[PDB]
Amino acid sequence: EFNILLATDSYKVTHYKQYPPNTSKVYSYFECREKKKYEETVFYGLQYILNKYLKGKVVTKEKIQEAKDVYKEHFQDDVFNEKGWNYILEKYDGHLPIEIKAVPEGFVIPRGNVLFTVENTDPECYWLTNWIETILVQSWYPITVATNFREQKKILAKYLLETSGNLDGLEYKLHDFGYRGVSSQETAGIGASAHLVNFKGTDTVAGLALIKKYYGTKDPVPGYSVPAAEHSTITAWGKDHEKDAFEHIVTQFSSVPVSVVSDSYDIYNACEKIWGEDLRHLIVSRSTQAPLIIRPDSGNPLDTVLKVLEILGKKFPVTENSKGYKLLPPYLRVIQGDGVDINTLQEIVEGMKQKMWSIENIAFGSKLTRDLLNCSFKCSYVVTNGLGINVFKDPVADPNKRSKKGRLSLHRTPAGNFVTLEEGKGDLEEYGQDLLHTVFKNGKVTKSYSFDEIRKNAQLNIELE
Amino acid sequence: EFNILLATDSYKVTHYKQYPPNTSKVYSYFECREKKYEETVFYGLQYILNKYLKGKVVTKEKIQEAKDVYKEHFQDDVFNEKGWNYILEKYDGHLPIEIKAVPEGFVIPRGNVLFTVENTDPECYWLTNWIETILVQSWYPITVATNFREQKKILAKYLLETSGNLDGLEYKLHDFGYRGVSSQETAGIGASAHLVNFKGTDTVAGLALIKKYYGTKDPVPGYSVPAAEHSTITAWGKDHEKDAFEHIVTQFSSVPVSVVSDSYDIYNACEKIWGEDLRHLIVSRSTQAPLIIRPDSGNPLDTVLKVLEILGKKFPVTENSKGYKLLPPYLRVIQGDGVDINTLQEIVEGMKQKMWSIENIAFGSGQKLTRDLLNCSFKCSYVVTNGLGINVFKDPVADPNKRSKKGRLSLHRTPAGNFVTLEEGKGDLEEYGQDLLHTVFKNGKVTKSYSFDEIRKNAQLNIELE
Ligand SMILES: O=C(NCc1ccc(S(=O)(=O)c2cccc(C(F)(F)F)c2)cc1)c1cnc2n[nH]cc2c1
Ligand SMILES: O=C(NCc1ccc(S(=O)(=O)c2cccc(C(F)(F)F)c2)cc1)c1cnc2n[nH]cc2c1
Repeated sequence: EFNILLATDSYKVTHYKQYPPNTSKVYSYFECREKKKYEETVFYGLQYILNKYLKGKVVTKEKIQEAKDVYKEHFQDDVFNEKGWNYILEKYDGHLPIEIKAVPEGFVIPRGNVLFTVENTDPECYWLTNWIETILVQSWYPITVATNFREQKKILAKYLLETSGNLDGLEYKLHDFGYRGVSSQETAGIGASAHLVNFKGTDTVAGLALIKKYYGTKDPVPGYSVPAAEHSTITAWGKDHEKDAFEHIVTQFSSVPVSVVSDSYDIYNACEKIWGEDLRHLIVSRSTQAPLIIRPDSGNPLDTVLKVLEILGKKFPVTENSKGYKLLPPYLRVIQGDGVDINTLQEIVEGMKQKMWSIENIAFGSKLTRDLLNCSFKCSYVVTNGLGINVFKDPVADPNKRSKKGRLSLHRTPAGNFVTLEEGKGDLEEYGQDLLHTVFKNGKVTKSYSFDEIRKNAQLNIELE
Repeated sequence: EFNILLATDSYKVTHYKQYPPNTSKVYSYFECREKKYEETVFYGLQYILNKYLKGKVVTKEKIQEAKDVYKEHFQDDVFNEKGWNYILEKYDGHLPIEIKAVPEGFVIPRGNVLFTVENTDPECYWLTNWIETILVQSWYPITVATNFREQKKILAKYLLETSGNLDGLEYKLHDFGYRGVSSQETAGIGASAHLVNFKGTDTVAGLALIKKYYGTKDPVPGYSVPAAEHSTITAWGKDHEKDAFEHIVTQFSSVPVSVVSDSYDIYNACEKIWGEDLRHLIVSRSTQAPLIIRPDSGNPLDTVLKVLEILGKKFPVTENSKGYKLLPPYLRVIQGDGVDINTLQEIVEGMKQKMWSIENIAFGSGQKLTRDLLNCSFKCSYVVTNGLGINVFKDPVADPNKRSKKGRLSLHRTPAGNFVTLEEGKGDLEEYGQDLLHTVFKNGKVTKSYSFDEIRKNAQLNIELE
């Protein structure tokens, strides 16, 4: 079973002995620190952490003893605030005396703004605020995944709109292929849920169950897939029988969309001779609701996509849409799922546009770090001897690492943007309502968002228009 | 509860229908495909076998669950309910799969077979690649273990050159990465991979994982000591940094303590606060209880060098037998900002050039490694259809680097004592001695395992082996 007493950075076990004596409050905040482009971030994923790890009776006698035993060996010393944890157990039935206030999930907020704050609700637990920094800071991952996919969606939207005149199918243009490529089963679920804030096509099944458990959708599921081959289902037929594999597979899935990886031996031969001649009669007969989706999976991503389109355009009837761009027949599409990151995605759609190919023709299949958006948790306010003091770091050699001072609040500006007020200036009430809401207090999740609301919050402007 | 029927890439749910008719065997393998990082540490499969693959992993409820989910996910009935029911009924939900692997901790050159997977029942030909997704995640502990071993080689080289020995090497790179990984589970797995190489960690999650899945003779595989963070310094107020420092070193007067010193001005903190105002509290400390000063901002190399020069002028420095400068034993430095394998190299070389021993410094690790770094990859190499075995492979025209191995594979020692992978069942010709892979999983049971102590021994540096 998960033990919150064992879910912090080791050194934090020793911090209760280091704060100023007579400190009754430690108040901390999380931001995606501005850096002297990723100018706005999607706040997403805190609700998962709150429910899975922070809520309810998270302290027990057994958990305290377990931690005591582990830390004794780990530190070769008895340092461990057994009394402090006992107090939470006895006084609060093992519920964390913490209040967390956060911007609503799905909100798109410029860099350098307070996203959530954390403080102890009982003076005895001044040490607890930063104990849980480690676990809360891992919110950097769903925030950065949600943000990065939103930025990729902006690129796709721009090019789809320009080449087609509309945004039809946009939410299925970037399919999550990343399950095998992440570091763990837990990460797979979290990352997939963040992808699904932006898109609806996924092969990372783990994301569905996480969304259902922690967030919820009106629809039975938040994400979808369709049949497709992998190299093993093609190569198993033998090198001389690729055509036989293709035929079997498209015939098995004759009435649903089917994607078929076509580069096992020679992608260009597969497109021109196998799909484009030998099996063409099985493709042109397919429904608009059940296209063949050809998947190249190797070579230079841009060069290969363009050459594949060029080949298919000469073997199948191409039309020109009202924007002047070339469009494959509705029973035939292409998906590129090799080497697609935000930079290469841009390169491909731009390259397609230059060659007069509509983005309607293509879909894509998809490391990020905590430093990308400078996700950071810092103490900004403490009360010592009954006096509040505004605290901060400001390293001489790096002004980019300066932190905010005092009690914080987030507000709409008169022009409708965002501003973070420091030093308790929100109390002056010159800027309307604080946009941070209490989401956790004393062991209870106090405000929750559905996955539907989060998706709405995270919409692109071009979608709103 | 984890459900293996829901732990694969969605498209794999449809593959049972796509293999050639009458296929009785699918056989696949994992390698770190050949294209720095010429040898990889094989580590982490044992966790996956025990946590996810062994025992009764199929139940009626899990089958119904997957059926319901996939019906909505695919907007159609495509899920192989019958195939999973067969495993439930015939094998009491244990997977009819055999896995053979190189021993955990082994250091093996790129492009060798590391593990193989095949079905042991003809009805379950589709099962081999169902579990590709789960098994391929072994890329992460392999890559973490490998990258940290490569960092250890750099540290060993420079520590040996500047001090004449390797004392303290296993405490020279401390894991600071708990907050910077993607999940609690990843934290435990990644920390365990770090601990294959080192013994100092702040990622507590790693200890319990090692204890549960691997085991050590010692109570714990990794250690830490007290240290400050910016909040425990800055909480005292901007004008009271000295008061914070004094309190902390006094609270931890008889154990090692690390104090971050860059909250406002690292150079002033070192020269005036530590080096003058509080010097009397430092020079009185035991060799077993040093102050470890931690800069945490600025150019990592430039900052380390300036911090050492400052301390060198305020504290008595000696010259060791190799001619390098050494701080007194009650005083050390740790650099935990911006340290990846490249910057680690730049710092130790920069120190060497300025005649500072590597004894003076430790590093904190806390750059993202991906599955592409070592080209970790799982591919089908052999199938049996209509009773005939066939050697299979991909070989994409535009990328020869993605060509996969053919046929049944085995791992062997060459006459010179190196590794070679034999393809096309050639291992059976008995010209290269015994297959070095061991069966580690068969029919729902883990059949061979390794303690964490043995894994560490397997992963040792040559320089450590002397
Ligand atoms: O092909 C794969 N999965 C199936 C798949 C995914 C995505 C598409 S798609 O063309 O985006 C598409 C088409 C129609 C409906 C949907 C829908 F509405 F359902 F989203 C998605 C079609 C098929 C695949 C391929 N390679 C992989 N490597 N690692 C994981 C992988 C997964
Ligand atoms: O200082 C931190 N943790 C405590 C710590 C770690 C490492 C050292 S060390 O100097 O390598 C050292 C010294 C003596 C014994 C050990 C031993 F034998 F115990 F390993 C380690 C001393 C203290 C720390 C600092 N910043 C962090 N950011 N994110 C996580 C962080 C952890």
